Amino acid sequence: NGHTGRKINAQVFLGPTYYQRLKHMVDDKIHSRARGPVQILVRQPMEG
DNA sequence: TAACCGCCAAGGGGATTACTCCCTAGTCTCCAGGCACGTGTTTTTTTTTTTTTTTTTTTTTTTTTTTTTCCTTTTTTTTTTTTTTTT
Repeated sequence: NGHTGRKINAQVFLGPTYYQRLKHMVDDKIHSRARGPVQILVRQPMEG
């Protein structure tokens, strides 16, 4: 255990694998909006 | 070789005369099928509404989110200014 130091009762499977990162970061996907631009036709919020 | 003619012989039935009889010509008189007139009830034609399939039209196709790229005219005709040549 990390917090207490006790042995884990169930033995665990460990070893090196090969992992790949993906381009879907949260910095490129977070979005928030309170009030902003409106359309010139329907006065609705933007896209994207 | 038997048609035809001449001669002879025989017989069969149509013509003739008379008697009869019976069936039809003629004339009333009653009445009934034959026929003139009217029309029908099936037959064909025409509408009428439906039926049944084919064809055409129209509308539809789960939602949300994030990046680029290209384009957002173009040739073709008409006009208008400019430049060069000539008298």
